[PDB]
Amino acid sequence: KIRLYQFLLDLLRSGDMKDSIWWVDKDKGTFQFSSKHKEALAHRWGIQKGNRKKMTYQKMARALRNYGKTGEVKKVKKKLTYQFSGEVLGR
DNA sequence: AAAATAAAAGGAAGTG
DNA sequence: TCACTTCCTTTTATTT
Repeated sequence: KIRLYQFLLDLLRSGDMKDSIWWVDKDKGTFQFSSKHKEALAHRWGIQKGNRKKMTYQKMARALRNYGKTGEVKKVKKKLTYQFSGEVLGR
């Protein structure tokens, strides 16, 4: 099955939800969410997983802080900002 | 100088 | 044991 960061990385390289998520530094691997239109992206992710309840950002973001330990995606000290690890993008 | 509102944080139990 | 998911609470940041 699909992991969350791959669902995000795909949208970014897709332009699928440019309104809800966009690159901040495609180089450095930084991305950001829209404060207004983020809940719509969270809803889709939950829909692609088949969860028992509809997905919110608060819960999706919870799954993001777990990546902190494994290294895939680290939080950035800026509103609604995260960063992919080099291993996820390339070299 | 406060509120109000949103973001971040993280323990713990639940789910296939 | 993954990979989140759900819930709850508290702290921190921003915006109003």
